[PDB]
Amino acid sequence: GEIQWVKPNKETGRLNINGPTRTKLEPSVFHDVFEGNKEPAVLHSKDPRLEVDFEQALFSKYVGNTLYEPDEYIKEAALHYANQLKQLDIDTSQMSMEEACYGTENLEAIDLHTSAGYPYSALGIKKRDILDSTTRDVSKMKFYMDKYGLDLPYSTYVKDELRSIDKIKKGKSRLIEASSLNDSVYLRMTFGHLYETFHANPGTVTGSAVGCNPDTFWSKLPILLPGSLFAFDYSGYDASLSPVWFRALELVLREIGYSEEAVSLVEGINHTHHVYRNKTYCVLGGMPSGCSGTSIFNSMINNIIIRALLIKTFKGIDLDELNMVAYGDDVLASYPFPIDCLELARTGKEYGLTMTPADKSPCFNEVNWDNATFLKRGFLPDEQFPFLIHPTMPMKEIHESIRWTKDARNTQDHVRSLCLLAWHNGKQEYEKFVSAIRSVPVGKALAIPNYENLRRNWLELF
RNA sequence: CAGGUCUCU
RNA sequence: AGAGACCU
Ligand SMILES: [Zn+2]
Repeated sequence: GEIQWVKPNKETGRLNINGPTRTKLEPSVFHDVFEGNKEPAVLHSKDPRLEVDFEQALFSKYVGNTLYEPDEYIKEAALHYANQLKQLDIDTSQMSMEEACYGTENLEAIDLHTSAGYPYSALGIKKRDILDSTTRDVSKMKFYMDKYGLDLPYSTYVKDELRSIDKIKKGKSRLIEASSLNDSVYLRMTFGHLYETFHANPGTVTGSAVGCNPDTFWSKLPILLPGSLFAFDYSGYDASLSPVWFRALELVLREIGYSEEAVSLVEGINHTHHVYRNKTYCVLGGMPSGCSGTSIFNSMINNIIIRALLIKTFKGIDLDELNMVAYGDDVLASYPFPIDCLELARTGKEYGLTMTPADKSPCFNEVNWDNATFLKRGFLPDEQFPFLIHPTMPMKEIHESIRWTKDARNTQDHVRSLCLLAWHNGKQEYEKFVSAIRSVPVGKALAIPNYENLRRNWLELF
């Protein structure tokens, strides 16, 4: 992606959009019990912790664009992925505004706890003022779809969250692009059934993990991904995407049967307009992280990317022997012979993609099941039942989370969730974690799950 | 102060 | 109907 221009709002006639400037995060009662290196992200240009210009660092992620149109590898790549999707039988027909607004068995309803975006969020109009769970009213939606139209600008905000000390020094917080309610509704009408099918089918047919439950899914992955593993990381994935990948996505949607009216909506996320504070800017390429379909479209494009890199990097690649699952930019894949990712990374460079060794490794090493990660979790065979696989969130990560809160009223639920993650690391690690919690007065007031109870419930899942 | 998935009372 | 965990 690449910023095409920046203009003052006066010049463009867009309302200003300001976000909160102080973090909601505060040190928790456990802050000094556990070690950790993360602090709330820089939210303000005048943050004492900064070491660079804030706004400069914020938009450095739009590194630029290489290809605008598909070459032959990408075309073949897209067609291979699109054919594989055909067996899913995605319903290319348009979903109903009520279903799109209020949800289905495989698609959650539009979030009403959350901003309506441009221009409502500056006219003091909340989504609860337009929709109603209990009515399933679509009557006010239709009205505002007509008053304000589609292709409304995204509203740029900085993300309030823990970040490592380095990224706080270097001002590399993340940006969130608030969609307009109008475009969410309409994208959900055009692609709702695709979303539904994807959510229902995590695995190697969709090539996607959206909708997986790591407790159970992790036992399936070494069967779905047989042979030699490969993996790697992306830097600035969403923003590094050139328009060719949106052209490639259009190819897939077409091949599985979407109308041209449906396929036309892709250009409206490849080319977007954003308001940050008092300015308007234009972005070409780059996924707008905050549009409907963000996780799924990023995942689909990733499926195209991997295929294209393989056949352009190596000779004799049979794409039918590829197995992969993606969650946005996160990927785990296998092939019947080892794949050198150093060479894939070099081809990736020509495509404007920056690919690094899996898991912040210094160099591209071998990936096996003992050191692979996915959604940050390792893979650890159960000592009693080795075919049952524990997802393992690292204790270091869990320590970072517990050292802060945004609202100490819900401390019980926070610590419980971490316990659900911790116990997979084993009895010894879990009792060490629990007893550190107990070492402090509110720690003795919490209801903490029993290890063998967690385990027994896990086994019952099968 | 966005789009989502997962889990819990 | 609440809450938390995790991906962008
Ligand atoms: Zn533009």
